Amino acid sequence: IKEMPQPKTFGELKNLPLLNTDKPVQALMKIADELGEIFKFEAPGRVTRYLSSQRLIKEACDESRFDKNLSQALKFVRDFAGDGLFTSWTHEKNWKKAHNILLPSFSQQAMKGYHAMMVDIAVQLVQKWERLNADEHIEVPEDMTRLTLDTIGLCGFNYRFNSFYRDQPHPFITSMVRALDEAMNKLQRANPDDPAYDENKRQFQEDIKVMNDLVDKIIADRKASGEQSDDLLTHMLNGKDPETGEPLDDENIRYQIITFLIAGHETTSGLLSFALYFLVKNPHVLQKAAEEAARVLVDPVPSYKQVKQLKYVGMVLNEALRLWPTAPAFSLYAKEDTVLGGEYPLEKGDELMVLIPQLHRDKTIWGDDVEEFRPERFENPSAIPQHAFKPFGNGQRACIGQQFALHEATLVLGMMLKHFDFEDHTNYELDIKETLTLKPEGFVVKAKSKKIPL
Ligand code: HEM
Ligand SMILES: O=C(O)[C@H](Cc1ccccc1)NC(=O)[C@@H]1CCCCN1C(=O)CCC1CCCC1
Repeated sequence: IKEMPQPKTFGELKNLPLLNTDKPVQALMKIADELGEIFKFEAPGRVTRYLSSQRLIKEACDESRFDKNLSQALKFVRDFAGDGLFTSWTHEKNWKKAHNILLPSFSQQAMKGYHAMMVDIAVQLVQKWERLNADEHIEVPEDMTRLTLDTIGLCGFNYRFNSFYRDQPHPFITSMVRALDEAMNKLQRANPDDPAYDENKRQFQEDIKVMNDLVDKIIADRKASGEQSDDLLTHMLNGKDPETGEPLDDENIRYQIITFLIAGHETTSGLLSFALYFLVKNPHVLQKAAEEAARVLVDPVPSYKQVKQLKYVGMVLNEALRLWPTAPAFSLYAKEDTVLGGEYPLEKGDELMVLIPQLHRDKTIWGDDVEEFRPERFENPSAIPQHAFKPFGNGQRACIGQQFALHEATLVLGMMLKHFDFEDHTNYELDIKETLTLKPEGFVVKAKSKKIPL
């Protein structure tokens, strides 16, 4: 049994000031590069261990030994996402109840029903870019966020954010973004009770009220109209858990909708932004993906079956998730006393953090060339060792949105590659901004139309 490395300390604050940065994931990645597959991290009243190797993470992903933990970040997000799926413990009644009711709404089969709505938003993006003048550029993560927010709004609850009609966000999104910022900002605070944070606290309660008031209204309005539109809100108002025989209540429905709007704004847009980043930095790869898009997408409007045929586009998206998993960490706790990797003894309740970008850089799995962008790593799914590739987390607490995110992203990237050539006109230097998620800040391109009608 070995003694675990630990990064540099700050007296009574232990390791906490290491999170005093706007790029804490990138900081934890550097520490893992220096210390290796496991390190201890201590704050006043808190210990966790950061895992980076497939060897240890495959053990952490054993659901008989470890369950999902709410990290401090998830506990602060729970002040507005409540006992929605993402911020509930596995043992809370509302977790399994919502999971049973919603799984069918998120299946690959259910994507056939969402396809038309996703095409509506995708075509708005392509039209935007077609309509730019020769001297203008594309603000990539800004546009991808407009698309992914609007898609979840229309598939989630038949609501149009109309993000392509606006520079300034919807009132709901102003409060959601500012609540998410406060939740992440509170991680690093040594003295959170200091009156310097009274205004932050006041503003946070106001933003929770805005989100609650606006979603509660959408739900009340739907119940009144009796309208049976094919969206997540209808499924949640009509669904019954086969286990309990119970439907979700209106409060839990509101938490699910806030949770989906977080995910729709934060995660899929990062994936699309990194994918386009890697393609413009790897023009041989962009040509392979552009050739597939041109060959497969033969109709003005892509069909569900055509999106399923975009294999190489799917490989580009998986290789973007390998290098920059846009939801880059999850947390586990030990169900019982156990020994991790024959070396590290854990007590019941001990917590683990999985650093997904480091897992995805494990040379024992991927080979020496782990920094190269090579979609061919994913030519064959079954060749990927179990628990090597975890951009959607683990087991029964894995992302319910995975099929949705990949269908949207494959559709969008396919249409972008059909309709435009791209130029990295500024020779962009990757700058990764961290919120809940990772995005390439300031990433801009020029698009030259191939002038193919919709
Ligand atoms: C609209 C798109 C998406 C929706 C609606 C969505 C929704 C969710 C929900 C509800 C959960 C909690 C599932 C549960 O525990 O029962 C979850 C977990 C997760 N999602 Fe997503 N998601 C989306 C996109 C993505 C994307 C694109 C990624 C990564 C690139 C991602 C990564 C994850 C991860 C890593 C977890 C596990 C979190 C943990 O263990 O703490 N999600 N998602
Ligand atoms: O939130 C936590 O408990 C710890 C940070 C922490 C460690 C020790 C003391 C206080 C905070 N979080 C993390 O290590 C990670 C990596 C750095 C940024 C914050 N982290 C997060 O998990 C943020 C939650 C996100 C939800 C989807 C993807 C991740």
